[PDB]
Amino acid sequence: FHLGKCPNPPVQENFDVNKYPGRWYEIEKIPTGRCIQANYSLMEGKIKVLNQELRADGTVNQIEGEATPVNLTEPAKLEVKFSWFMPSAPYHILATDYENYALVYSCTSISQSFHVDFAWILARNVALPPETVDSLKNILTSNNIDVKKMTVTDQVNCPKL
Repeated sequence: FHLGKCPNPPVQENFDVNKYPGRWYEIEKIPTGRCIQANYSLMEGKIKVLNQELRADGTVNQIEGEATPVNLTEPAKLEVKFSWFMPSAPYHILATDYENYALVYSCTSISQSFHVDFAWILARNVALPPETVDSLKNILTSNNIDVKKMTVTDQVNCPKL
Protein backbone atom coordinates (compact mmCIF):
# COMPACT_ATOMS: atom_id res chain seq x y z
CA PHE A 1 0.00 0.00 0.00
CA HIS A 2 1.66 3.16 -1.29
CA LEU A 3 1.12 6.83 -1.87
CA GLY A 4 0.37 8.06 -5.36
CA LYS A 5 -0.48 6.80 -8.84
CA CYS A 6 0.82 3.45 -10.07
CA PRO A 7 4.42 3.41 -11.26
CA ASN A 8 4.65 2.87 -14.99
CA PRO A 9 8.05 1.31 -15.61
CA PRO A 10 9.09 0.68 -19.18
CA VAL A 11 8.40 -2.86 -20.39
CA GLN A 12 10.55 -5.31 -22.34
CA GLU A 13 11.49 -3.86 -25.73
CA ASN A 14 10.72 -5.87 -28.86
CA PHE A 15 8.88 -8.41 -26.68
CA ASP A 16 8.35 -11.68 -28.56
CA VAL A 17 5.44 -13.62 -27.05
CA ASN A 18 6.38 -16.68 -29.13
CA LYS A 19 9.56 -17.13 -27.07
CA TYR A 20 7.83 -16.63 -23.68
CA PRO A 21 5.71 -19.83 -23.27
CA GLY A 22 6.46 -23.00 -21.36
CA ARG A 23 7.45 -23.40 -17.74
CA TRP A 24 8.79 -20.67 -15.43
CA TYR A 25 9.68 -21.07 -11.76
CA GLU A 26 9.02 -18.33 -9.27
CA ILE A 27 12.29 -17.18 -7.73
CA GLU A 28 11.25 -14.18 -5.64
CA LYS A 29 8.13 -12.10 -5.25
CA ILE A 30 6.32 -9.40 -3.34
CA PRO A 31 4.18 -11.62 -1.07
CA THR A 32 0.52 -11.58 -2.19
CA GLY A 33 3.41 -22.42 -1.24
CA ARG A 34 6.77 -23.83 -2.36
CA CYS A 35 7.97 -25.18 -5.73
CA ILE A 36 5.86 -22.43 -7.35
CA GLN A 37 5.73 -22.59 -11.14
CA ALA A 38 3.79 -21.07 -14.04
CA ASN A 39 3.07 -22.84 -17.32
CA TYR A 40 2.17 -20.69 -20.32
CA SER A 41 0.85 -21.77 -23.68
CA LEU A 42 0.11 -19.67 -26.75
CA MET A 43 -3.41 -19.10 -27.86
CA GLU A 44 -3.64 -16.45 -30.59
CA GLY A 45 -0.65 -12.37 -28.18
CA LYS A 46 -3.02 -14.33 -25.79
CA ILE A 47 -1.55 -16.85 -23.27
CA LYS A 48 -3.20 -19.74 -21.32
CA VAL A 49 -1.82 -19.85 -17.74
CA LEU A 50 -1.58 -22.76 -15.27
CA ASN A 51 -0.07 -21.71 -11.91
CA GLN A 52 0.82 -24.48 -9.51
CA GLU A 53 2.39 -24.79 -6.06
CA LEU A 54 3.03 -27.45 -3.43
CA ARG A 55 1.86 -26.86 0.15
CA ALA A 56 3.67 -28.00 3.29
CA ASP A 57 1.52 -31.15 3.42
CA GLY A 58 2.52 -32.04 -0.13
CA THR A 59 -0.85 -31.27 -1.75
CA VAL A 60 -0.94 -29.17 -4.90
CA ASN A 61 -2.88 -25.90 -5.35
CA GLN A 62 -3.45 -24.94 -8.99
CA ILE A 63 -5.22 -22.14 -10.77
CA GLU A 64 -5.93 -21.64 -14.47
CA GLY A 65 -6.35 -18.36 -16.32
CA GLU A 66 -5.71 -16.43 -19.50
CA ALA A 67 -3.49 -13.43 -20.17
CA THR A 68 -4.63 -10.97 -22.90
CA PRO A 69 -2.59 -8.03 -24.30
CA VAL A 70 -4.03 -4.80 -22.85
CA ASN A 71 -3.38 -3.00 -26.13
CA LEU A 72 -1.99 -3.25 -29.66
CA THR A 73 1.08 -1.06 -29.09
CA GLU A 74 2.91 -2.85 -26.26
CA PRO A 75 2.77 -6.67 -26.49
CA ALA A 76 4.60 -6.94 -23.10
CA LYS A 77 1.60 -5.32 -21.32
CA LEU A 78 -0.94 -8.05 -20.61
CA GLU A 79 -3.79 -8.52 -18.17
CA VAL A 80 -4.53 -11.86 -16.55
CA LYS A 81 -7.84 -13.28 -15.44
CA PHE A 82 -8.31 -16.52 -13.45
CA SER A 83 -11.95 -16.47 -12.26
CA TRP A 84 -15.19 -15.10 -13.62
CA PHE A 85 -15.63 -13.00 -10.46
CA MET A 86 -12.17 -11.42 -10.47
CA PRO A 87 -11.42 -8.34 -12.59
CA SER A 88 -8.28 -8.65 -14.73
CA ALA A 89 -4.97 -7.67 -13.10
CA PRO A 90 -1.97 -6.23 -14.99
CA TYR A 91 0.79 -8.58 -16.03
CA HIS A 92 3.60 -6.41 -17.38
CA ILE A 93 6.79 -8.08 -18.52
CA LEU A 94 9.42 -5.52 -17.49
CA ALA A 95 12.38 -7.60 -18.72
CA THR A 96 13.13 -11.09 -20.00
CA ASP A 97 15.71 -12.95 -22.01
CA TYR A 98 13.20 -15.80 -22.66
CA GLU A 99 15.76 -18.50 -21.81
CA ASN A 100 16.75 -17.58 -18.30
CA TYR A 101 14.76 -14.92 -16.43
CA ALA A 102 11.66 -12.74 -16.50
CA LEU A 103 10.59 -9.84 -14.33
CA VAL A 104 6.81 -9.31 -14.10
CA TYR A 105 5.09 -6.32 -12.49
CA SER A 106 1.45 -5.60 -11.55
CA CYS A 107 -0.07 -2.44 -10.02
CA THR A 108 -3.66 -1.59 -9.04
CA SER A 109 -4.93 1.82 -7.97
CA ILE A 110 -6.97 2.40 -4.83
CA SER A 111 -8.31 5.74 -6.07
CA GLN A 112 -5.85 8.02 -7.85
CA SER A 113 -4.23 8.69 -4.48
CA PHE A 114 -2.96 5.22 -3.49
CA HIS A 115 -1.83 1.98 -5.07
CA VAL A 116 -0.73 -1.58 -4.32
CA ASP A 117 1.83 -3.34 -6.44
CA PHE A 118 3.47 -6.71 -6.87
CA ALA A 119 6.39 -8.18 -8.76
CA TRP A 120 7.77 -11.62 -9.48
CA ILE A 121 11.23 -12.71 -10.65
CA LEU A 122 10.80 -15.88 -12.68
CA ALA A 123 13.38 -18.27 -14.18
CA ARG A 124 13.64 -21.24 -16.54
CA ASN A 125 15.74 -22.98 -13.86
CA VAL A 126 15.04 -23.29 -10.12
CA ALA A 127 17.68 -20.62 -9.29
CA LEU A 128 19.28 -17.49 -10.80
CA PRO A 129 22.72 -15.88 -10.34
CA PRO A 130 22.58 -13.30 -7.48
CA GLU A 131 23.82 -10.74 -10.05
CA THR A 132 20.74 -11.32 -12.25
CA VAL A 133 18.31 -11.04 -9.29
CA ASP A 134 20.07 -7.82 -8.17
CA SER A 135 19.91 -6.36 -11.67
CA LEU A 136 16.19 -7.10 -11.84
CA LYS A 137 15.51 -5.64 -8.40
CA ASN A 138 17.41 -2.57 -9.63
CA ILE A 139 14.81 -2.09 -12.39
CA LEU A 140 12.04 -2.04 -9.75
CA THR A 141 13.97 0.25 -7.37
CA SER A 142 14.85 2.74 -10.14
CA ASN A 143 11.13 2.96 -11.04
CA ASN A 144 10.12 3.77 -7.43
CA ILE A 145 8.89 0.27 -6.67
CA ASP A 146 9.83 -1.01 -3.18
CA VAL A 147 11.70 -4.37 -3.25
CA LYS A 148 12.37 -4.65 0.49
CA LYS A 149 9.38 -6.90 1.21
CA MET A 150 10.38 -9.38 -1.52
CA THR A 151 10.76 -12.97 -0.37
CA VAL A 152 12.69 -15.95 -1.72
CA THR A 153 10.42 -18.74 -2.91
CA ASP A 154 11.37 -22.25 -1.67
CA GLN A 155 12.52 -24.11 -4.79
CA VAL A 156 14.77 -26.37 -2.69
CA ASN A 157 12.24 -28.63 -0.91
CA CYS A 158 10.83 -29.69 -4.22
CA PRO A 159 10.59 -32.52 -6.72
CA LYS A 160 13.10 -32.69 -9.56
CA LEU A 161 11.07 -31.71 -12.64
